[PDB]
Amino acid sequence: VAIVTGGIGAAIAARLASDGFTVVINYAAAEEVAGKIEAAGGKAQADVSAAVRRLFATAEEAFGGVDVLVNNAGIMPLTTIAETGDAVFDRVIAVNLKGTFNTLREAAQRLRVGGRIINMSTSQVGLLHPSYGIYAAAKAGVEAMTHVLSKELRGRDITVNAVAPGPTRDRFAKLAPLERLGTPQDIAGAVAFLAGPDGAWVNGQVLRANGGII
Amino acid sequence: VAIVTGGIGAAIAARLASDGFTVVINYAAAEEVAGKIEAAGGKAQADVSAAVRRLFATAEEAFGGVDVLVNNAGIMPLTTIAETGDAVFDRVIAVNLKGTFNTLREAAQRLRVGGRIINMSTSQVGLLHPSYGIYAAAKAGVEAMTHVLSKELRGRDITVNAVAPGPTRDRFAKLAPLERLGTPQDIAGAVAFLAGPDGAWVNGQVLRANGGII
Amino acid sequence: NKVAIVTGASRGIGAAIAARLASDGFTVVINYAGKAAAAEEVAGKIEAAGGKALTAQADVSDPAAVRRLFATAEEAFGGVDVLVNNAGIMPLTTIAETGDAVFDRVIAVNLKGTFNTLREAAQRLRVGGRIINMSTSQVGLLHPSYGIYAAAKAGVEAMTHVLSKELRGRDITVNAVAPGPTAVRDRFAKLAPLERLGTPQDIAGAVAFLAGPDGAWVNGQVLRANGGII
Amino acid sequence: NKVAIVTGASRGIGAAIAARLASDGFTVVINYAGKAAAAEEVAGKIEAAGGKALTAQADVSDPAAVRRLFATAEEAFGGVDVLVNNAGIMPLTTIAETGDAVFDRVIAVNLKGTFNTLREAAQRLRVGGRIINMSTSQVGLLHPSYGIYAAAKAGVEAMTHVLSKELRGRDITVNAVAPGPTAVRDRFAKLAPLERLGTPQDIAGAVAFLAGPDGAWVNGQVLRANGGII
Repeated sequence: VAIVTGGIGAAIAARLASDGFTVVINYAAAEEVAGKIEAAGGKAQADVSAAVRRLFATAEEAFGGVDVLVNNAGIMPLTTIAETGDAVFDRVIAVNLKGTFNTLREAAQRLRVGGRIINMSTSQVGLLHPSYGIYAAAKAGVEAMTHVLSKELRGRDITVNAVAPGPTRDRFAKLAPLERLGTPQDIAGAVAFLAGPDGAWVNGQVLRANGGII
Repeated sequence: VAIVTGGIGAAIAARLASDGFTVVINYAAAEEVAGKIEAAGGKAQADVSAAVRRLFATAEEAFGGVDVLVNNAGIMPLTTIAETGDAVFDRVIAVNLKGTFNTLREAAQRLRVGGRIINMSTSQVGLLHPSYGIYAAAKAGVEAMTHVLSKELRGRDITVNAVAPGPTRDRFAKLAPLERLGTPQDIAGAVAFLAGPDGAWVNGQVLRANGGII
Repeated sequence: NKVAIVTGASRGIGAAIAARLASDGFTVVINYAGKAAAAEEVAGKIEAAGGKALTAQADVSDPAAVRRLFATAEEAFGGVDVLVNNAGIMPLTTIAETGDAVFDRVIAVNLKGTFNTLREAAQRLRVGGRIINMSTSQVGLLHPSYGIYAAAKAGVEAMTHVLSKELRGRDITVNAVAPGPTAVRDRFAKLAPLERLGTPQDIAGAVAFLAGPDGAWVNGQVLRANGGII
Repeated sequence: NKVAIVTGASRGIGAAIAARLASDGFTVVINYAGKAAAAEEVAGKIEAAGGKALTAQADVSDPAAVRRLFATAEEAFGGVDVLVNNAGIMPLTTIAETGDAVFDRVIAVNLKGTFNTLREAAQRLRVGGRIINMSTSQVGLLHPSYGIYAAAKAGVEAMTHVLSKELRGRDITVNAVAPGPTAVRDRFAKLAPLERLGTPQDIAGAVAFLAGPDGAWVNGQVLRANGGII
């Protein structure tokens, strides 16, 4: 069983579904994704920024515990530092930073052994372009928490890893040395790997999925 | 002229004073530091988490603008992720993350050309030990903002750089390959370098000052 | 139809990468440098399980030897799709105690050897190709006595990034897998948070994935398969 | 009383590091590898300004040549306190277009040469010593054609970190300075946020500081002096 907060988020839920995960989709479309997942032979609102507890109980109710979580839930306004309102700011923090922290806090306590946790960052943390400051600053915090979390979860056979996709007219396709555009499927594949059996030994890492932009 | 938010913070103010900076010390002892600075031939409360504006006007008042800022102001409780209250959390964020952001927001607008900005991180961002999660997560955000800020300040001949000291009984002295303990003077020296003429070309960097622990 | 060269593939991690690539369906060229026995064992096993493999002796620090390897594989099976640089050596010496032969050796095998295959691959690898370099987690850990090994492997990582950009326009990815230690014992078993010893197959996992369909978008990357240690 | 060896110190950055160290008060050994003229110029200038310098030819890829250098300096002035590894070369080739001589050369000079002085320094550097390796910002940038240069320099960075730990107990720091490009022109002048071209003296600044009193606590570090470019 896998909870999936937060396109990319859809792809992820679907893929895990295909893989064999009962996916507790999470919004704050959702039906749509759930319908396809069931139509396809596969098998909950909450603002990640309290609710987070109900969300976990929700599923331990239905399926009897959680084995995987994927913190896709995030928002990305784009302001320079000089022109960033306290409102723009605390929101970006609340959603991305606190949200993750919140679910990580719960996952910290609930998750079954053999588990997998996979946060969603951004190759902008590395690229640190103008106006991605706040966004990058926020996701940066997530990366650090991914690292610390993984050692903090010692002895409970759980892994914590992040995934920083890149962008996902044509010049943006030619940005990657691969000279095409990232698909939400590309990222889902990455996530699928960590949550898969081939990702069992990868732990406390930031996997950039960007087709070679950095 | 240099503003210095936030031991280490004292050392910094003093050193810049010695160097020749009118230092607008900032608390939320301060006199003490100011007295010594004047006693020594050298020459403002605000919670960095609005106040930040008064603080800048305060000095543009007295001395007619600001040339340097040093975001030492920070707090460091130490909780694992599982055991971290919403109160512990948002505070660590507010002080470290928002505080810096706040002063950076102001510095973004005010600072004279030829300026220097120097945020205070922590080699724990790299070491990511248990319970430094939130602290590291917070300072991480600062590092990213340091990077983005520096490119965002293009054309205004200002530099943005951070400084991540390490710790500053005897086993902690023997932690560094140098086998002694960090002094608040050590860190001040680093900061002094960036704000000095020898730091004019260093820009958008995280200088770890830890005696070789990482 | 798909063909992979695996360098240093006679034992442990390399053997496991070879077995897994074969299992994925790659015809696997098992490259070794010394006695051929172990490598034959790996080939046999791949065969007994319904895969295709060929063994090929060649010392990777040797530019000509390396060219033969690629040619032998194109001869036999019509081209190369995947390259895996596992060959390496890891004598441990502090910098102060490193003799010239030791320094030169670590460099030749680890850096020049991988460079040799990298250069060849850039010329011959089929479009849609995947290249996985083996690094080490010591590039981050950086413990005493690992300085020469890590310097070489750090160089490999740099080449990994730059090559992926140089290969623009050919749909070839280039990544590396940085393994931690694989197979006081409890202490080393519990070294990682997962508190178990990592395995040849764990690493074969990340490789299989980078070469796989679930990796297509990953390149220019160092992927550490160490189990949470750094 | 304090003595610094500066390697590759006849021009540009190396000259500026030499002049500055002299100005700080170090007796500076100006190490060059080719014709001695420029290096003599640097020595003269240091002299005319009230400093002490000595020039010393030696090719750093040569372990023996390197040992002579350190011995010449201990002979003359009684020991070594500071080592600065500026010698290097930077031919640009894509990996696919790198000949063996080019590869081997970049490695010998940049990696082996710096290793040679590193090994020597570990044996002879006086306590309280400072060692600064010159890297490059390309270790991060990693542009096409810079793959061999960056691999070598990445290796230097790895050695920098590991050596600082290996030198535990002797109060010797080890760091590196990674310069960006120093001296379409407006485009390159405006390459950095500061939007001016960086200078030999800018780099001499970060070096002077790492060797200085305001650096004592810094080690195991790569310090990029590129002007905000990465």
